[PDB]
Amino acid sequence: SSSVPSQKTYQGSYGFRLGFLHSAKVTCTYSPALNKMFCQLAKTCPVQLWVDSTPPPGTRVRAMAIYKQSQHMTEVVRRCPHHERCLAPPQHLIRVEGNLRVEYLDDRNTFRHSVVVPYEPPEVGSDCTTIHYNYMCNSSCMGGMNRRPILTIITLEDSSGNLLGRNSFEVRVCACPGRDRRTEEENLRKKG
Amino acid sequence: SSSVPSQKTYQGSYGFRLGFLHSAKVTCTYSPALNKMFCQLAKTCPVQLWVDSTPPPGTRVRAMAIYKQSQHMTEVVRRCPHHERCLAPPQHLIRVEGNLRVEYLDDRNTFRHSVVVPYEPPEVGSDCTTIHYNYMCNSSCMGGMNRRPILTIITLEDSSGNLLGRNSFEVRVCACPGRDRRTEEENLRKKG
DNA sequence: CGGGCATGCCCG
DNA sequence: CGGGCATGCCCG
Ligand SMILES: *C[C@@H]1C(=O)C2CCN1CC2
Ligand SMILES: *C[C@@H]1C(=O)C2CCN1CC2
Ligand SMILES: *C[C@@H]1C(=O)C2CCN1CC2
Ligand SMILES: *C[C@@H]1C(=O)C2CCN1CC2
Ligand SMILES: *C[C@H]1C(=O)C2CCN1CC2
Ligand SMILES: *C[C@H]1C(=O)C2CCN1CC2
Ligand SMILES: [Zn+2]
Ligand SMILES: [Zn+2]
Repeated sequence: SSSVPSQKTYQGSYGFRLGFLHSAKVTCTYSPALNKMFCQLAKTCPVQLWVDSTPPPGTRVRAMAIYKQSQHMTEVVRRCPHHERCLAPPQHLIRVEGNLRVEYLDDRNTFRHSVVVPYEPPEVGSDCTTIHYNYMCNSSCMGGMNRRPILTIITLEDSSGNLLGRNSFEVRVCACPGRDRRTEEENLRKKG
Repeated sequence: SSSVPSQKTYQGSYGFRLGFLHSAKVTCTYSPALNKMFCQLAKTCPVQLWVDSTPPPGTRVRAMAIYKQSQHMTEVVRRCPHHERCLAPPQHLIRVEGNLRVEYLDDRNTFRHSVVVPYEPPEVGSDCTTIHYNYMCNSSCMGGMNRRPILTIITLEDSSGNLLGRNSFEVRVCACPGRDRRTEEENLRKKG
């Protein structure tokens, strides 16, 4: 009955976790302390998928944004009117690049947007699979996120629709990821 | 042949001038030193029309915005996509309130927007006529003015289309007119 | 209300 | 590139 998707971590029977590359006032940088990606608009944000056990054939990887703060959690996250007017429907915040099987979904009941690609196991000798996401507005965009923090929820789903795993990370899309990560980490240490 | 309207002051044979009320970190405030109105979005910006000689019956008062800086002067000033989506067409920046004969014009050749009302002479004992303009975006709106200063051009035109007078003033539509007027006047004194 | 943060962007 | 302005908005 809820129109708010779960954000609860569920690493599940396949041992699903996300990973991030190591990254200066930079196009993206991930804070482990904050579980938060800082990235620039319309630029690559790589996300690694790690599993302990191989998901079945036909597994899918879905990404969806939700507002982090309770007061905004019921509002659908969408592209702002300016960037909408500038495969992906123009209203979608999150895109996937570099994939020939990307599907964009608008839920008929919840109106939430999501982007899905097939799960592919790592190549031999590799421990993870990387997806290249793109966020098409800044967190600050007027008429869109409007300075409200979001979480990205990554779910691993079988072809039948069973939830196999779920993880999430906060995102700030901003002009100066390195500056803003340093500011937020310092604020955590000083006032958190 | 130009699609850029003239901004040259022409006080003309009727002695046409504009005047502004005297106005604190306020909903509007006018700087004589800068010839610049500082006002808030979607709030009244009164403009006084002064003449030495009475214009003929059927005279009209037109207002049009143009970008002040040479680099932007050929671009039409429009409402940003966010405020457009929130009588006046939604794309028009400048509205007139309190008038039952307001006309909104989109020029078929230049694409410029303007808003026109009939000229009315002052009531007996008064020396000026006041029009209540409204600016429907901040100067800073992304996808609209985008922090570029504008001028408002006020023309007095007869019913036949003859230009009787023209005046202009700079406008900054902003959250804190009193703060910003003080900052700009101090910068003029210190660095201008 | 005024002080001061915010954050995309400017300038060196 | 990094320092620091910008400017709608937050908090007291
Ligand atoms: C987004 C950034 C980059 O461009 C590389 C890969 C992931 N992060 C860290 C370095
Ligand atoms: C999971 C692995 C790694 O740790 C490196 C970068 C991404 N994949 C391929 C090699
Ligand atoms: C816009 C402001 C106001 O609200 C009054 C009239 C004109 N200015 C100065 C005071
Ligand atoms: C021009 C006149 C004035 O100076 C005051 C305010 C506006 N009109 C009416 C009275
Ligand atoms: C964050 C800051 C930088 O370091 C350059 C890119 C974006 N912004 C302006 C210059
Ligand atoms: C300009 C500043 C003020 O003084 C109040 C109105 C708008 N802004 C926030 C509070
Ligand atoms: Zn946007
Ligand atoms: Zn606007």
